[PDB]
Amino acid sequence: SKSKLPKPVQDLIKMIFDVESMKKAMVEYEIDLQKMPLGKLSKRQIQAAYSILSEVQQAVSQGSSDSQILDLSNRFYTLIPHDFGMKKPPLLNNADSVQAKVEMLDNLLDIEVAYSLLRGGSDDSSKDPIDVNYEKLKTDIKVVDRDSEEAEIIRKYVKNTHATTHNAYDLEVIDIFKIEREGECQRYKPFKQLHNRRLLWHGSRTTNFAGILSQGLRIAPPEAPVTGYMFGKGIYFADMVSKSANYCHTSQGDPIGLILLGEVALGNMYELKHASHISKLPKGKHSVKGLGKTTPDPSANISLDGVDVPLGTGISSGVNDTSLLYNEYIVYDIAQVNLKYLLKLKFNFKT
Ligand SMILES: C[C@]1(c2nc3cccc(C(N)=O)c3[nH]2)CCCN1
Repeated sequence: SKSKLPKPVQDLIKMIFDVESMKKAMVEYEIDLQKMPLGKLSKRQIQAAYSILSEVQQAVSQGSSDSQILDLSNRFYTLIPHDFGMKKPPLLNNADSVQAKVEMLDNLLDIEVAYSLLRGGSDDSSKDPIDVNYEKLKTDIKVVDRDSEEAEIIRKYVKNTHATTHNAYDLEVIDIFKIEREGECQRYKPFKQLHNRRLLWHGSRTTNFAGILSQGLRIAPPEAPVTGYMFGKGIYFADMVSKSANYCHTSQGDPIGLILLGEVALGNMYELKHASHISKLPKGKHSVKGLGKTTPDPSANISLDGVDVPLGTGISSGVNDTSLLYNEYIVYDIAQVNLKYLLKLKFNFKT
């Protein structure tokens, strides 16, 4: 049998479960596909390299010698085979060297989630593989009509929050999906009535969406170093579409990406101007608002199904000495997010 699902839904299911895209991401990460193939990828190996990556960071900012650093850098490449042939692996002597590797392991974990959904389960050639894979996501995906309503808010949000400093590409909304993860509304119940509930952006590689749609937006594991992130381990969001879009890691050789819209219950925000590698929020706070120089016009804030949408054009926030050009929002409890929409975007590069 053939799939009765709409074509935009089918193309989304093909895109996210692409085994060759998963392999392509792993080569970009310099991983030896002979010693660490796609099917031989494991959660406990990634957890183990995270612990050694925490040990590298523990020594980089503790002013350790380049010889004490080397031993720890080499130990990381032992647990995660990198394809460098018979050459010594690049040394991980700086802070950005480590964050890149902590980000690689976050993306490797969700590739394992995607592949394990696919490789697990049952084999039946009479069923359409697109219909099979869609069911694995345990999510209801519906196409949002362009002549609606909610599609005009979403399109306004995209058109109005593209920053001038992200002018190397333009965006085109290909398809707008309304998404409903099974059990999410119920997980959201303690936060459904909270104050400061906002419709915010979240960008990610297309290789993480089988795990995002199946498991929801998650926080990094305990093995991951908190210093490997600006505001520690939480779920990050932007009010500027282009800030999140930059996280799609789309290029000229891959201009199609996916971005999420989620209802985030922020409540009592712990405003910050500079990096803070927090483990937990201060008493009484529910989120971190990283204050940026530019912010969407607060007078232009709209309401979509009781949630505030910050779709105004960017203006000066009035924030003094801040490390951020634009805002970011971090929640440290997965239950504080309700994924509403999923967009397919075409990145039109000017570069
Ligand atoms: C740097 C980091 C991040 N900062 C963000 C700020 C706004 C939006 C996003 C997003 N993904 O849409 C961000 N992601 C920390 C967690 C992994 N990536």
